[PDB]
Amino acid sequence: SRRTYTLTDYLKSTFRVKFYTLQWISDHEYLYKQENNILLFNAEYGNSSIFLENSTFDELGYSTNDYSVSPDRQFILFEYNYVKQWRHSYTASYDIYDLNKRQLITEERIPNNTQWITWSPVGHKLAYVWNNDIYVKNEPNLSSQRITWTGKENVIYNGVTDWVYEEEVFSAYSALWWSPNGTFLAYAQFNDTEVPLIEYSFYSDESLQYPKTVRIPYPKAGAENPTVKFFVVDTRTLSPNASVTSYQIVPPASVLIGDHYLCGVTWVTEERISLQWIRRAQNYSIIDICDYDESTGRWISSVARQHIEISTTGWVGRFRPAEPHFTSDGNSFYKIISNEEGYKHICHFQTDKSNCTFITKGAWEVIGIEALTSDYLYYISNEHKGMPGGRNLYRIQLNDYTKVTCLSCELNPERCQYYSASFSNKAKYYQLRCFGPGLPLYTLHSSSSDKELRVLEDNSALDKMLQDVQMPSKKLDVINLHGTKFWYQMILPPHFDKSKKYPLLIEVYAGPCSQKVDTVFRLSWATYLASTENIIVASFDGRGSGYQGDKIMHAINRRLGTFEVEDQIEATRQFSKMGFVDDKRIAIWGWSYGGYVTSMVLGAGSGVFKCGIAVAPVSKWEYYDSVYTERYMGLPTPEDNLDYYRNSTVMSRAENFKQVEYLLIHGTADDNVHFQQSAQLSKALVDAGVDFQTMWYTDEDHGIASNMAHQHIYTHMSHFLKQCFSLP
Amino acid sequence: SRRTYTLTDYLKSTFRVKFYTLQWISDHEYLYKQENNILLFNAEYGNSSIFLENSTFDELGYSTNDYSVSPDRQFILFEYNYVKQWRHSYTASYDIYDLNKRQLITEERIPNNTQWITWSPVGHKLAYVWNNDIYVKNEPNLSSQRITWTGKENVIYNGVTDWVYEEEVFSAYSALWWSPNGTFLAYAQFNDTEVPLIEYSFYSDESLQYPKTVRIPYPKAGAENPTVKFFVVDTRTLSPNASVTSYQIVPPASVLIGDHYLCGVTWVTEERISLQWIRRAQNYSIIDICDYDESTGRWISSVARQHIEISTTGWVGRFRPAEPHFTSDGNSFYKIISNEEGYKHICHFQTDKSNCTFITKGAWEVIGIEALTSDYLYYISNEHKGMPGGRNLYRIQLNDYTKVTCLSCELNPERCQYYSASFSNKAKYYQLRCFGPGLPLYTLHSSSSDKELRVLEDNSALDKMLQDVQMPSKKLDVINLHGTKFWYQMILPPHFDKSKKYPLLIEVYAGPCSQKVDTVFRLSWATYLASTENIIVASFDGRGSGYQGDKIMHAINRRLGTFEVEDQIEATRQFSKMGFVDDKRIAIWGWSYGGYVTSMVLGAGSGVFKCGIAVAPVSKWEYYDSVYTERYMGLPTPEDNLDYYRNSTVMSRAENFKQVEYLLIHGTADDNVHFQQSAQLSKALVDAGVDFQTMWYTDEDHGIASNMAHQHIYTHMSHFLKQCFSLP
Ligand SMILES: *[C@@H]1O[C@H](CO)[C@@H](O[C@@H]2O[C@H](CO)[C@@H](O[C@@H]3O[C@H](CO)[C@@H](O)[C@H](O)[C@@H]3O)[C@H](O)[C@H]2NC(C)=O)[C@H](O)[C@H]1NC(C)=O
Ligand SMILES: *[C@@H]1O[C@H](CO)[C@@H](O[C@@H]2O[C@H](CO)[C@@H](O)[C@H](O)[C@H]2NC(C)=O)[C@H](O)[C@H]1NC(C)=O
Ligand SMILES: *[C@@H]1O[C@H](CO)[C@@H](O[C@@H]2O[C@H](CO)[C@@H](O)[C@H](O)[C@H]2NC(C)=O)[C@H](O)[C@H]1NC(C)=O
Ligand SMILES: *[C@@H]1O[C@H](CO)[C@@H](O[C@@H]2O[C@H](CO)[C@@H](O)[C@H](O)[C@H]2NC(C)=O)[C@H](O)[C@H]1NC(C)=O
Ligand SMILES: *[B]([O])([O])[C]1[C][C][C]N1C(=O)[C]1[C][C][C][N]1
Ligand SMILES: *[B]([O])([O])[C]1[C][C][C]N1C(=O)[C]1[C][C][C][N]1
Ligand SMILES: *[C@@H]1O[C@H](CO)[C@@H](O)[C@H](O)[C@H]1NC(C)=O
Ligand SMILES: *[C@@H]1O[C@H](CO)[C@@H](O)[C@H](O)[C@H]1NC(C)=O
Ligand SMILES: *[C@@H]1O[C@H](CO)[C@@H](O)[C@H](O)[C@H]1NC(C)=O
Ligand SMILES: *[C@@H]1O[C@H](CO)[C@@H](O)[C@H](O)[C@H]1NC(C)=O
Ligand SMILES: *[C@@H]1O[C@H](CO)[C@@H](O)[C@H](O)[C@H]1NC(C)=O
Ligand SMILES: *[C@@H]1O[C@H](CO)[C@@H](O)[C@H](O)[C@H]1NC(C)=O
Ligand SMILES: *[C@@H]1O[C@H](CO)[C@@H](O)[C@H](O)[C@H]1NC(C)=O
Ligand SMILES: *[C@@H]1O[C@H](CO)[C@@H](O)[C@H](O)[C@H]1NC(C)=O
Repeated sequence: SRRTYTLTDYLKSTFRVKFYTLQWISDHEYLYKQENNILLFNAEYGNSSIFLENSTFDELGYSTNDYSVSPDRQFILFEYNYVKQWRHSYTASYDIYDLNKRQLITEERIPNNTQWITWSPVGHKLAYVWNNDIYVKNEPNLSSQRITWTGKENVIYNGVTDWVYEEEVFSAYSALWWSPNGTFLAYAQFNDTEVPLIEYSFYSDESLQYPKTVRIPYPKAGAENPTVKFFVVDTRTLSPNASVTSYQIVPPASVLIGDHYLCGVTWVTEERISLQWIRRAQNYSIIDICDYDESTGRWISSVARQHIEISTTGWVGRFRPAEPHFTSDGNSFYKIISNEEGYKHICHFQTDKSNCTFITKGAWEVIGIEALTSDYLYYISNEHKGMPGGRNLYRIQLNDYTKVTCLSCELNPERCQYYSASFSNKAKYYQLRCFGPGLPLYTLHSSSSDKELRVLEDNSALDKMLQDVQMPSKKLDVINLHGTKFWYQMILPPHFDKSKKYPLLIEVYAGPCSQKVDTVFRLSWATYLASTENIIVASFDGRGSGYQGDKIMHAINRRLGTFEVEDQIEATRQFSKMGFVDDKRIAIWGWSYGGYVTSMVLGAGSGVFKCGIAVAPVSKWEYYDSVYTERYMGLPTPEDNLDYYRNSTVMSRAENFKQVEYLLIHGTADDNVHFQQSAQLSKALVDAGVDFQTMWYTDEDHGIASNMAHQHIYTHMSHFLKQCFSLP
Repeated sequence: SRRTYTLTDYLKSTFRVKFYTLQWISDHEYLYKQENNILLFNAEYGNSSIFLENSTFDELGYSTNDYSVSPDRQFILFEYNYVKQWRHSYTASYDIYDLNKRQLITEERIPNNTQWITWSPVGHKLAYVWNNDIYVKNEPNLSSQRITWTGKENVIYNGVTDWVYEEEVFSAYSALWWSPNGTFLAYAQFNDTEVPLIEYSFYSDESLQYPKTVRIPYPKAGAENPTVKFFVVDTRTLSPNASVTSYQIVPPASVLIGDHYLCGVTWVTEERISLQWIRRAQNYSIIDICDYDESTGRWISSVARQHIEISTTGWVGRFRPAEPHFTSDGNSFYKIISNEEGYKHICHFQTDKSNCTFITKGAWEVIGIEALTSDYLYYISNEHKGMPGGRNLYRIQLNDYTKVTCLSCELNPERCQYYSASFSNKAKYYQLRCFGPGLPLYTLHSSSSDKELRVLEDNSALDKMLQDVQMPSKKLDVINLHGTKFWYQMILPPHFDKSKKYPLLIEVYAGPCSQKVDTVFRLSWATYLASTENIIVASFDGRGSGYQGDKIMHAINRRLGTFEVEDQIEATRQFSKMGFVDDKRIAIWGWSYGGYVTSMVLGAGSGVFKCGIAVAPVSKWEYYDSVYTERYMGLPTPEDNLDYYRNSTVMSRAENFKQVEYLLIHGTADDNVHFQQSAQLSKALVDAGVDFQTMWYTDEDHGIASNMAHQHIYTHMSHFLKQCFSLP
């Protein structure tokens, strides 16, 4: 026990944190890949059975990265040849295996380079996208029926999102929604025709004699956006000799006026579908409940069935309006919206009415709704011990909003304060995933009596390994800024000697609705800095952050680069007042927004920080995509918010950099925050005669996650830091 | 005390170095720009007379960047809105100014964005290229007649060269040649249709929302090269309602068998032109002398007026074959070719015979021919004192080659060992230009009396300021390697105490036919490193370098990255063994070819150098343009020399980089040595797990010459170099 958590321990993950992944296929049974073989687990008893032996897994092409079984358990889908694209997107090859015949389907296979594929809700239909067009396979071995013909690379998307909807509006590649019983298949169609193209070089493998130019339809603040169309297809008439039967649903008049987005799709019943649209502005979204008319095939909507959500201080929801949770009969629904006091809370809605009733209230927020039986409502919130960085499972009794109980609060009060859950089909069971403050813990529960049932994964192996290495200690706490109570966290080195003055590192994100202060357990770069380098690392959630109410979160509305930056400075000061902090050796580092924030801090000329590192940071908001940017800044026009766009650019503070040591990093293949941003920033600094450091990473993207790149960037930021702090 | 040459001194050019630029315009007169007036000096006596008062430039309203007066002296050409392109190309706006009526022509003006323009050799005709098409204009007040219609950006070039031709064949953008009396206008056409495109990003100004992508047809090793065609236009029939009368001259069959290049054009008489072509391989060139047949308009070529030049030991010429110099009647010409001992001397050719007579011989070389009257032939060679790093003007007698005078050797033996000259028309007078080792001295001479009419400029001023400053000393000497003596130079700090031990910095280029060791006076970065940082900065010309015969020059033929790199390490070793050298602190740096060698050396794992810096280096020969690369390496095919193409890349030595401190720099808008080269090297290094330093420069090209960039890079390099040498 005379060794520490080294840099290599971090980069090689020599300390394995185990998890437990399962899939609910019934209301009490779940699948679990063990020793390379799926097993069916019976939640009620704990007894399992082989659902698919390993061996049967014959490295088809490469490796079986993912599998999905049809709902009737007659077939299982195998995914191989996975080729990542953006953040959620990717292509792959797919095999379908017959669990009856126990053979592999060989006639009529799924196309190579498939973009998205999915079993229908019931039975074993399949819907999939390929070359931006949709295809429906009722039966596996049979042929597939093409549903669209407009698909075109980089221009028209049927069933899958383009770059901006994938990154900022759905957070997923898919834009396909089967009806509850497989009758209808809904999809979105995207048109990127007038969206400008972002282009950059991809050098590829050393042997390529000429670099390639990657081209992506990418709308930057204020530029032409992709347009959208929604379609509902009746798969009943899908026939090789038949036209396709589909109805196009348009947005209510209030959104249809100017530019807009489609932010959500939720089937209520085989004949009732809920669409949620939001305006480009984003301080006005609306739910439109549409019902099928059996006599015309049309899908009708109406005023009685529309619900408008707006914001006067900013944008709707956290990163999009929260999703509606309908009751089985679909006549009412539950959904999180801001308070009269700005706290996110569950309101109960009537499908054909306009008034709603909150069933939760308090100086805390509801993170999300987890399940909804005819009796209870299961959700997750940060109310416990009033700390916003905590997560717990609650169950509220629908006939008495007073009868609210906490299922995770007391299970392991010290080790578990941050949870997420996975409910079984009817909410008879759930798995409780504890991500911290102690080692992660996975357990299974019965909804009937709320009994421990059993433990799925306690990371007892990890714990064993750690008590033979000097780990850092992390403490959460509050500090006061301009009246408001704010949270912070410090990763303190081992053998904490208060008489000693320790160099301090601020690890910062600080983007709207962000939260860098929580109880999640993490084995990170800071672990190594605290443990081995004896550097205290801290984080602060100030104005603009989230899960604390709109007042705090909407604070930076239309003025990014201001309060959240200042607040980091103001808080580091207090941190420097303390005695174990060597106020003459403090740095600040951050990625993406945090790389932006960090850069603004250094150019602030507060003389508080000695140095900082910015990795793939936003430098000028007119360079970032438009869905995100415009949500917090409006349009860059002098008739709107041009002035605050122009003065929140890191380049505007170039001269102050003459006062600190700056390390600038970016991947030449960043498709998210373009390399342009840092190229433009370093050019402004050269032009201001400022000296600094840079580190470009050839062909790496926003995550600089290739193995060698990952190792190298961290190894590099550590040398820069030990030099900024003159450490051995 | 006393002042030392500071970094700022080097960066802001605080110490100016005057010169004397003149434009001969007759056998005894020349133009000079002084105080912004254009004086017309008379060589014979020295008396001058205003030609255009600086009163005119003030009235034009635009910043005159250059001018050109018509040979008949009736008009003057004003250049403005100069926009640099590649190394020699640029576009610009032009105004013609009628001297006589001291008015400015405004009718039938010259197009903005003109790409090249030139007065006829006699009279006041003009020819210029606009949008890759050629235009002739007989009168400044008249309309111009179009000559070509095929002109097309990035595809067809008429009158000017495409990218590779500019950079590697003509070291010029022009591709047109008037005849002596201006009867003909000969031009070359370039077809880049199949030449691949190098593409990269140009971020430009901070306000440009989307980066643009630059595209240039650039042939890389072995790719498809542009094709060429030559035409001679009989400008006598140019009328608005008449066709262009033109004949096309094709190369001799021995060159047409495969890919070739046109590498030279020389008018001999109004009815005789000399074309010089060379096979794509470049160890076979031929000169075709064509005479105009007055009865048909064709230009006839004959086997008797042809002359072949080959190289069995490598390529021909230095960077191309030497141009021929014809007698006034074209019955013979003189030219520089290699003698039997591998030494470049002047051979005298009879236009219609095949054997030639050398008129100079010895273990030194002729640099180039400067002039030729029926009696004498003036030239420059490094014969004097037997040092290839010096140059002198010599005169040899055509009816007796034993009679050769050195017109410059003895004018200032200690101040002047590096000359060049500019002769008046008919070689009657000539300006001599001394570049070192002393301060630059421009004098004027009579070719007959061999008397120095007067000093045009002696930098008497600079010499003053340079006494109140601690300038370093520059020593030149020799050392032996594998049996041959190779020159080297050192810039010793002031108060250089042979006793003490100083850090050594090797400064390298070491490209084929290169010369780093000479006697030219240079106020530089090294002058700062030696003067203020007391660092010795040495250079060495080993195998591969030139001006010392083909054996030394062709030693690296087809094996770039071998002998030259190996010799920069042997020399350093001998240097380390001189006692005033502190082997615990030796470094190496170079730009371009020198960044390559610098990288190859660092990667040799010879443990001699502590650290090194590479600026815009070639890293893999298959990435560099085809003309240059191939000339010394042949084709990258396994049949040809592909095996040496691979073991000579810099990424193949990546492991050895873990033993040294490295700094890789490249300008992202580099169109010569593409940024791809360092992106690939950096990637190979990230992949090897090698730690190193990187610095990109946004939108800077191969020179990284913009005002602020220039400063930033030398500042940045010094800081890095100083920590490596542990200097405070
Ligand atoms: C327009 O042309 C006239 C030429 O007649 C220019 O006048 C000359 O201006 C220069 C500029 O300094 C004077 O030279 C100076 O000489 C002294 C020597 O004592 C030296 O100390 C200075 O450093 C500088 O070199 C020169 O005497 C003067 N000559 C005349 C005839 O007045 C005038 O400057 C031009 N105007 C513009 C806008 O360039
Ligand atoms: C994608 O959107 C573009 C609009 O930018 C559509 O193109 C226009 O289509 C109309 C109707 O055919 C034409 O009259 C216009 O000339 C088109 N303008 C442009 C910019 O091309 C295009 O039809 C849409 N594609 C799909 C499949 O909806
Ligand atoms: C952009 O300009 C605005 C307008 O002045 C800045 O806002 C002011 O910031 C100072 C901070 O010293 C405050 O005292 C004022 O109350 C602010 N006024 C307004 C209009 O809110 C803003 O800070 C600038 N943004 C950046 C990135 O510096
Ligand atoms: C590339 O490979 C060639 C072939 O082996 C190298 O040439 C030999 O190099 C060794 C050691 O440097 C010498 O002792 C031999 O005499 C050389 N013989 C040959 C075949 O030329 C060459 O040095 C290598 N160069 C590079 C760039 O790696
Ligand atoms: B970074 O913070 O991840 C980057 C720049 C700021 C916004 N951003 C994004 O990637 C956003 C936030 C999450 C969806 N896109
Ligand atoms: B650099 O050394 O100037 C670069 C890489 C090697 C070739 N090169 C050039 O710029 C060439 C050499 C001469 C014509 N351009
Ligand atoms: C398959 O499962 C058995 C136990 O059920 C196990 O012993 C065997 O090693 C597994 N094969 C592999 C390596 O996946
Ligand atoms: C567990 O055993 C019960 C009978 O005791 C059976 O009904 C159930 O299907 C089993 N579950 C599995 C898949 O092991
Ligand atoms: C559909 O049309 C195709 C045309 O080739 C035909 O082969 C098929 O029999 C038709 N299906 C029916 C039975 O309607
Ligand atoms: C929504 O934003 C627009 C401009 O961004 C503004 O004109 C409008 O008043 C806003 N509406 C609300 C609810 O504040
Ligand atoms: C220079 O002097 C010569 C001879 O005296 C004379 O012919 C000529 O006109 C003069 N030129 C100038 C500069 O005016
Ligand atoms: C250029 O070359 C292409 C063939 O590569 C040819 O088709 C084209 O006509 C040429 N253009 C001219 C003007 O000769
Ligand atoms: C040239 O042709 C034009 C009409 O095309 C005519 O008006 C003009 O007179 C002609 N000029 C000459 C050169 O005779
Ligand atoms: C010129 O080079 C080629 C290969 O590139 C070679 O075969 C040929 O012999 C060379 N010329 C001579 C005369 O050496």
